[PDB]
Amino acid sequence: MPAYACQRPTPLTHHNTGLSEALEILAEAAGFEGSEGRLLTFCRAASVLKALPSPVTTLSQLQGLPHFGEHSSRVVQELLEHGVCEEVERVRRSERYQTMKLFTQIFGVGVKTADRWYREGLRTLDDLREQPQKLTQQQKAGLQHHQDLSTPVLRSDVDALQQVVEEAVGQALPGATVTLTGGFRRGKLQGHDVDFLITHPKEGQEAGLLPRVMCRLQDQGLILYHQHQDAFERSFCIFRLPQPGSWKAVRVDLVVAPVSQFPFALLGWTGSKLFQRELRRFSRKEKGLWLNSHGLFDPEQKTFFQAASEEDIFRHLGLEYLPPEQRNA
DNA sequence: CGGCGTACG
DNA sequence: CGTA
DNA sequence: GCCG
Ligand SMILES: Nc1ccn([C@H]2C[C@H](O)[C@@H](COP(=O)(O)NP(=O)(O)OP(=O)(O)O)O2)c(=O)n1
Ligand SMILES: [Cl-]
Ligand SMILES: [Mg+2]
Ligand SMILES: [Mg+2]
Ligand code: NA
Repeated sequence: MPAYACQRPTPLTHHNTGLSEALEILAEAAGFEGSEGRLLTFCRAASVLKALPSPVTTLSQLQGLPHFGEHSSRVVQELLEHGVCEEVERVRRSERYQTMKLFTQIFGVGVKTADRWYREGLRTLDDLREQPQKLTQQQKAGLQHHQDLSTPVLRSDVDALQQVVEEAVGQALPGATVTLTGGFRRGKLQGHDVDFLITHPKEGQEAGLLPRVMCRLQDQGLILYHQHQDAFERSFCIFRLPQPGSWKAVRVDLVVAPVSQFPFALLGWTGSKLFQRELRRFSRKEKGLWLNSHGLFDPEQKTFFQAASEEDIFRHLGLEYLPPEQRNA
């Protein structure tokens, strides 16, 4: 078992679901306290179990696995012995965990904001609604739409949504393309949002595209919220999605990249989040190369690596290729 | 012990 | 600060 | 919390 998540296949469904879920509770709780290192270790340990070929049934099967030390091993031991880990259950039922989870789930609210509200004594969404002077426009939209946004987006919703985006993109710039990325490209059947990557085959033609796309979607009445409703290349919006007799709000992310950068953007936006952090960590720490969603930089030669495909990027990093379905770290 | 991803709005 |  |  290699130490970095980008060195091993991780399928969407696996053989240690309950164990990984428990470790991810502790990871999440660590993040709510600002303990990024502990969050990373618990996420990495959970991800190791996702990559195993069979269920862990005995503690000895953790020997030699990376990211399993005294703490994560004890969590697994208690789940194996008793079906429950007391530390995990104590986190689950704690007022702090429950409220931080509720607040950080709101679009426009991060850990720092949720923590400040928590320290001020706030506990429920209705607490926030009662004092709306203290909310940003983004947070007001996130709170108004929170119920719909807490409902999973279904893969069966995505194709109709992509067709609507494609129509607007084609008017904004004929020949521009829309690619489904994010969790759905990794095979997920549900998501918290839909992520779309937009480019154009002629380098430079994508300059200035996203404002034109957003204006056209807004003109069609489809945008319930966006930040520009001034150059930009990423948009985090709330979209009107049809439903029988009605509609529901859904989160949609749009990102534009020049075609020279498209493999890097596709890799980055396909995730998972942990896979990408691990890939960038591997690149820098093991290969001395700096990776982001725009490119891959050699800081000694002061040169960027041209990539025509995701396959190119894995090759330039000395990693076996993983299709998106195996990036579910 | 230091390090823990790296961007854009 | 928020967001991917 | 764990790795190197
Ligand atoms: N902090 C982050 C957030 C996202 N990302 C990348 C990898 C993610 O898969 C991709 C899309 O982000 P996302 O929409 O928040 N999550 P994802 O689509 O994987 O699953 P959902 O939660 O949307 O169902 O952006 C990242 O690299 N760092
Ligand atoms: Cl980036
Ligand atoms: Mg997504
Ligand atoms: Mg997204
Ligand atoms: Na949030």
